Amino acid sequence: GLLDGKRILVSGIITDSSIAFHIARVAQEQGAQLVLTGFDRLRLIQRITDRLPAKAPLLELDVQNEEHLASLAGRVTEAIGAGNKLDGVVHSIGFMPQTGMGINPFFDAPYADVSKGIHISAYSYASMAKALLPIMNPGGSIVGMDFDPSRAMPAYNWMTVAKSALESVNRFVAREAGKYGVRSNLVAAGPIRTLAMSAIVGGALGEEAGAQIQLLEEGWDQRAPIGWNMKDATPVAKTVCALLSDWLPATTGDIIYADGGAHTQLL
Amino acid sequence: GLLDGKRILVSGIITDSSIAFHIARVAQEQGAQLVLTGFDRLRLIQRITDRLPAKAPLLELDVQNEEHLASLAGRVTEAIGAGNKLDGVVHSIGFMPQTGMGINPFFDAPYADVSKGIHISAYSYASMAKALLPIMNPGGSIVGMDFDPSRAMPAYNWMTVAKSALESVNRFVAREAGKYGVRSNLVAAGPIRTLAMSAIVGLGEEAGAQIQLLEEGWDQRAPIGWNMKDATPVAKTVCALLSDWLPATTGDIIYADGGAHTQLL
Amino acid sequence: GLLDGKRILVSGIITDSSIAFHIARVAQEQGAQLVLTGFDRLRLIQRITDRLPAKAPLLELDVQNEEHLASLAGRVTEAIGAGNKLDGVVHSIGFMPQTGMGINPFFDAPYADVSKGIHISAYSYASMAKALLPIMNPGGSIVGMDFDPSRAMPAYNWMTVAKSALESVNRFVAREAGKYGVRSNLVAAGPIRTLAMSAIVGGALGEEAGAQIQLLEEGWDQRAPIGWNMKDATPVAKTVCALLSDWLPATTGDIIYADGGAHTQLL
Amino acid sequence: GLLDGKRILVSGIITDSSIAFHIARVAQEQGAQLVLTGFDRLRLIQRITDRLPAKAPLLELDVQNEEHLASLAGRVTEAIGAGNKLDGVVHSIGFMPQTGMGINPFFDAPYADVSKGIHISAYSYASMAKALLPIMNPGGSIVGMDFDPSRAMPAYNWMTVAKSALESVNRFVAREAGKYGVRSNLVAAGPIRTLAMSAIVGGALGEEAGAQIQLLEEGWDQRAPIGWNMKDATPVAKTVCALLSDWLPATTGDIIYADGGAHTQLL
Ligand SMILES: NC(=O)c1ccc[n+]([C@@H]2O[C@H](COP(=O)([O-])OP(=O)(O)OC[C@H]3O[C@@H](n4cnc5c(N)ncnc54)[C@H](O)[C@@H]3O)[C@@H](O)[C@H]2O)c1
Ligand SMILES: NC(=O)c1ccc[n+]([C@@H]2O[C@H](COP(=O)([O-])OP(=O)(O)OC[C@H]3O[C@@H](n4cnc5c(N)ncnc54)[C@H](O)[C@@H]3O)[C@@H](O)[C@H]2O)c1
Ligand SMILES: NC(=O)c1ccc[n+]([C@@H]2O[C@H](COP(=O)([O-])OP(=O)(O)OC[C@H]3O[C@@H](n4cnc5c(N)ncnc54)[C@H](O)[C@@H]3O)[C@@H](O)[C@H]2O)c1
Ligand SMILES: NC(=O)c1ccc[n+]([C@@H]2O[C@H](COP(=O)([O-])OP(=O)(O)OC[C@H]3O[C@@H](n4cnc5c(N)ncnc54)[C@H](O)[C@@H]3O)[C@@H](O)[C@H]2O)c1
Ligand SMILES: CCCCCCc1cc(=O)c(Oc2ccc(N)cc2C)cn1C
Ligand SMILES: CCCCCCc1cc(=O)c(Oc2ccc(N)cc2C)cn1C
Ligand SMILES: CCCCCCc1cc(=O)c(Oc2ccc(N)cc2C)cn1C
Ligand SMILES: CCCCCCc1cc(=O)c(Oc2ccc(N)cc2C)cn1C
Repeated sequence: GLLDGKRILVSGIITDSSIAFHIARVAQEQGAQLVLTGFDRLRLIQRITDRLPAKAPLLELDVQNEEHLASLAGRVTEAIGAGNKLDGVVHSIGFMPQTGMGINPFFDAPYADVSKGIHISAYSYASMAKALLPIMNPGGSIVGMDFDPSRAMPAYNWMTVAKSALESVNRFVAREAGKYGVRSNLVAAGPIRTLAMSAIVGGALGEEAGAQIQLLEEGWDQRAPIGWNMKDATPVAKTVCALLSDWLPATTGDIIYADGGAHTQLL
Repeated sequence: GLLDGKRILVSGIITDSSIAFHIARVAQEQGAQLVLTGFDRLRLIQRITDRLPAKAPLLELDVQNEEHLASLAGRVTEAIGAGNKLDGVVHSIGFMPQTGMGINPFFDAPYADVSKGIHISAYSYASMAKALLPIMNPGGSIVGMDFDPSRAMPAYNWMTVAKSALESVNRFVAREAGKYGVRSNLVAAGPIRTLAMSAIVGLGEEAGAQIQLLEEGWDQRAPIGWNMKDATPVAKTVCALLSDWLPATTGDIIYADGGAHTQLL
Repeated sequence: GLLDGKRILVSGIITDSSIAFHIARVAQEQGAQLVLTGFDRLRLIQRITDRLPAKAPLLELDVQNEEHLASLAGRVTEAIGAGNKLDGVVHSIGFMPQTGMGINPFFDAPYADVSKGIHISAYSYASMAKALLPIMNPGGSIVGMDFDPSRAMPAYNWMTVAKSALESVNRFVAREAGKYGVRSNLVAAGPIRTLAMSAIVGGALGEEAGAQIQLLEEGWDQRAPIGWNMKDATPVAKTVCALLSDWLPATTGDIIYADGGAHTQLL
Repeated sequence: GLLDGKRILVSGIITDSSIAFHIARVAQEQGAQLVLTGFDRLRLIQRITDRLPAKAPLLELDVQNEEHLASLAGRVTEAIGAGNKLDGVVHSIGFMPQTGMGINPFFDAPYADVSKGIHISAYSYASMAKALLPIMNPGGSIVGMDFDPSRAMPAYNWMTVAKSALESVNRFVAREAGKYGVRSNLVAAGPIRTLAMSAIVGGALGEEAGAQIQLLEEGWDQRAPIGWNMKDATPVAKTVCALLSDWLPATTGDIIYADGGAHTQLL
């Protein structure tokens, strides 16, 4: 078992298509003991996580809620037992209001919406690290999910800006985490069909955005030297487990691309 | 005159050490006709801008104020005369509350503070472009100021995050600006002793020494050297982007840092 | 004139479509006094350079010829007069044997061929700097031509590797040039129709390489926020002139992109 | 056993301080069956490989020898048995003549020397993939060693240029390897005390260049959020093994940094 004996917190499960659900599944298959966190729809999330290979405690965490963050470490400790600490933390959380996405003009997104998106998608990586580092073991690993924002693209709009901010946040979280002997890294995944952008991807919220996204997906598989399957989150989940393991011990503040190699190819 | 006959808006002047003051000075020396914008202390800003080579109208602009942004294009047009449009726009605006800077712990900056910083330092680049693109001529140029955030570093903390956001915003503003025949670019400057240098050492008496060490280190790393007391090479670079001489460059970052970012030691 | 009173050496003219021909034309329009260097077909190059706005001396330079490089500074000095130095140098020189490009398999290019391409396309940037720095004025500028090699692509093959090497060479030339108060930079241009790859671009050396290149060009103009005209070298020439001027005085070891903004956009 | 049942070729062992020695040791600890290749000093190499946890066959391979490369796959097959194929290949091979490094001026390295260095350090990554891909299993992995050349630095000089070329070569090897269902990646390590470059360091002793090197090397530990120990190759060896495993299945054409996170930090 790649993660035998390791205690890992996984946030971000909302459906069985969630990248976090697959991370959790693979982690448990590899021997990890999990604590899960969920947002807003905890009754539904509980039914979904009951389908994981092993039973895991589910805790509520809205990353915009200061009370939730202040009590998190205490709640986790109660879940894993006094005297035990975490070895891993997975941040698989993102949101950008519709005004900041799709066919909505880039200039028309009010700052209040953009600010909410950046709070949830980027700042929360730092606040979860702040909350959880005091209960992590040395040798531990924090991993977040990125979508390569180094270039602009249609439809992704303000979420691209939030991911640029997240990459920067990760480099600073690494500085803090290193004081605890903990690594911090992002996995930059290729596009996966999940609930988050399903309405935009399907064309429901503007045919143009749907068409642009189809072009992006087709080009991604084309450019990836080993191809890319947008319906299979397993390669991404495996990569996250690699970073949670002891086998990338000198990598921190960094981004590991689980994208079929697409970002390394122009055409 | 590199910018002869060009009408250019320059934001960001607060003292005669401001990068924006030197941009304005060099632009005027090169024949540009300017409109200036200032934040908050407009009477004091007027006294500062009187030190420029030529007179220029000064307009109030708080980039967090939606009323200011909605009226800006109209106020500019009254300043430059009906029928006339801008050829250039300079965004030289930044702020991050002290909780997000210096020796204050990275984790202790509340989101309200970080969000204000991002609003002023990154989102406002898009806000300005939205307000002014409708009164810009084809061939025009929008330029903002950047400090290379590709790697983390001490003290710069959350402003680094805001600059990472700004670089992303710039790539999207370029998509919009291109529809108008306008380019959008950032100049990533080396460190300059402006009023804002005090923001990164907000420490004790060690501040002066730390700044002196920064200058020593940057000048060593830069293959052509670096003088933190001299904003002129940065100002010239901004003027190059405002000119007709980089006509195929957009969404991009020009480094005016003495070449330091290309060297490891 | 942007370059009034400046003495500038321009290498790399072979036809009137050469990027160097347009650099030369624009520089002369901006008041520069030129010295030109040409390779192999000097009688033909002389006829071509006679069509420039002003007369300029033409010197022979094969960058693989040690005797040519050893005598170059003295020949330039004779051309511009004793007591006078250069303010600028433009390297617009490239070559990669056909085995290293197009439909020819990447693995099948013999090292002898790849080595020749790297010699001419990358090492010679250092060779020319070595020869000419001793006769350059402080405030001077060396500029070479790059095609962004940060990602792999079809057909460009080993020339991509040579450009990666050239970018690295440029960073080291900057260190040396700095001692003389001279800047060194590359301009990464978008694709321009010139003699160099004309046979491959036309499909004459393999239809698939022609097809791949057409796709690359179509995509380039599409992504470029201000568009891209592959038949117009003028924007690239202007950019080189900007770097030769006094207006980018703090930029060195660097790469300026004159590509319509295409490299900043994914799609 | 991370590499249980995998058959892996490891090149580049010359001393028990070689990065390749540590890669081989860790791979064997994780259940891999190895074939080793050595250059020039085969009697010494055999004595050294006797220090590994398990016996592995040693084959001669000079990457500049076309006959060695032509016969390599047949020799490997005889070593692992007909019907069996490789799951992994490690390229841990590098060389740049002294003229191209250290206190020797950058401009004084003759191209003959630079070309040799680029042949061994960059082109041979493609040569080895060409020779071995036909006997690799799908799901397989090729890994090479890189030293981040994105910025210039004192002393490393023309080796930096060779590594820039290598990174470009890796992106093209990934295109070819993908046709076989094989991944290709580099690990960019922080500085390790392997005895490589001892002659370069020795020439720089007490000089400015020597001081520069010590400042540069020690810069990794300063900048690395988790620190960096130049005396310990194990974290690098582990990272290579992670890439050889099934746990980074969507990463190709890419660079993994095993440098303590130093490259993500400016100071
Ligand atoms: N799907 C892709 O193609 C892709 C590619 C690269 C990166 N990512 C990133 O991967 C992560 C997971 O995305 P996904 O595709 O699995 O979509 P998803 O919808 O299945 O998961 C996103 C999660 O964010 C959670 N969330 C939203 N607001 C929250 C809040 N205030 N507090 C706590 N949690 C909150 C949601 O409840 C949900 O569980 C995100 O960071 C996303 O940006 C997705
Ligand atoms: N000084 C450096 O070393 C350096 C290096 C690279 C980039 N920069 C950037 O250059 C730009 C100018 O900085 P500077 O060094 O000249 O400092 P400065 O203090 O002289 O200028 C900063 C400007 O931001 C303006 N500003 C703050 N809040 C505003 C608001 N709500 N609305 C409108 N304007 C507002 C200030 O009033 C001021 O005029 C900034 O973007 C800064 O981040 C500075
Ligand atoms: N055309 C494009 O799209 C494009 C895009 C980006 C960069 N570039 C680069 O721009 C430069 C000029 O290319 P071009 O497109 O004008 O093609 P070109 O054929 O018009 O010019 C290439 C020059 O290299 C010269 N050359 C070849 N071997 C030489 C040697 N041994 N010694 C001296 N000179 C030698 C040729 O004689 C010729 O004058 C090259 O470095 C090329 O790689 C071209
Ligand atoms: N030591 C470091 O700090 C460091 C850091 C990053 C990357 N690297 C890279 O790691 C790899 C291994 O280097 P090392 O430090 O273990 O030094 P090393 O001397 O122990 O290994 C280098 C290997 O290259 C082999 N080699 C040289 N010419 C050859 C040829 N013609 N044919 C076949 N093999 C040949 C040598 O025989 C030797 O075994 C190299 O690519 C090096 O550049 C080293
Ligand atoms: C134009 C880009 C197409 C590929 C996008 C890949 C991609 C990147 C994503 O970051 C993503 O996740 C979100 C996006 C938005 C919101 N509100 C919430 C989430 C969790 C989904 N997907 C699918
Ligand atoms: C570790 C070295 C960092 C050097 C930073 C250079 C630098 C970069 C800057 O972005 C900057 O400007 C500000 C920063 C903060 C605020 N509130 C307002 C401003 C205008 C000043 N300086 C001087
Ligand atoms: C697949 C990429 C297509 C666009 C390539 C752009 C481009 C890049 C080039 O480097 C180029 O110049 C050469 C290329 C090869 C040789 N032997 C000599 C030269 C001078 C021409 N072109 C046109
Ligand atoms: C000046 C940079 C200091 C840190 C360099 C790290 C480093 C990088 C290396 O690429 C390296 O390996 C060689 C270098 C040259 C040759 N001929 C052969 C080899 C195997 C050793 N080291 C130690």
